[PDB]
Amino acid sequence: YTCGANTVPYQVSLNSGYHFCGGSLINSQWVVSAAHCYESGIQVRLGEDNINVVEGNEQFISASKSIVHPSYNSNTLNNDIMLIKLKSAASLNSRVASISLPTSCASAGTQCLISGWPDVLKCLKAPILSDSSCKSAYPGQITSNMFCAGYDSGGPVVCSGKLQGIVSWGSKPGVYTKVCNYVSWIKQTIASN
Ligand SMILES: [Ca+2]
Repeated sequence: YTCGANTVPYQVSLNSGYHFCGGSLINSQWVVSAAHCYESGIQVRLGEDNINVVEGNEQFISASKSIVHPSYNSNTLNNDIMLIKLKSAASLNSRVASISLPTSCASAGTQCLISGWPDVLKCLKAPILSDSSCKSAYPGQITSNMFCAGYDSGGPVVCSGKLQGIVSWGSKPGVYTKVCNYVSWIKQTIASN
């Protein structure tokens, strides 16, 4: 469904000439996205609703650095996470806001908000599926760094106010990078860059 303009203020659009992936603002200088979204010349677009019209609340900021997870495997999408640094800090406001990293993993059954990009932001509320339901849908392919939820990519999966997933792959529920496994890496990496 249509989220409503700026109702997901941590949602970002990654643009290299066009919207190629979503991401999540985790502080004024850093965005989390999927490693499979990696490409050169990224501009981070904050405060977006319609990605084809300047509506008045946008901030466009060039990325200064991208860091793909050291263990990212593009064949399997294991460890599908990357960090993007903003060249200048975003000006935080009601429509441009960070989302908190988790301190613990979410449980099966927890409802989450998945969002991403006709040209306005779309939303889906869906529960995290059991481990078994997830792995049964994709035998051989699910690792401990993935979860499924259900009944673009790189965008957020937010549960109880925490960024628990990144839109990674699918076909059959969606498969999401399990952010709670990466919090130490995220925190150390951003602090060191
Ligand atoms: Ca816009």
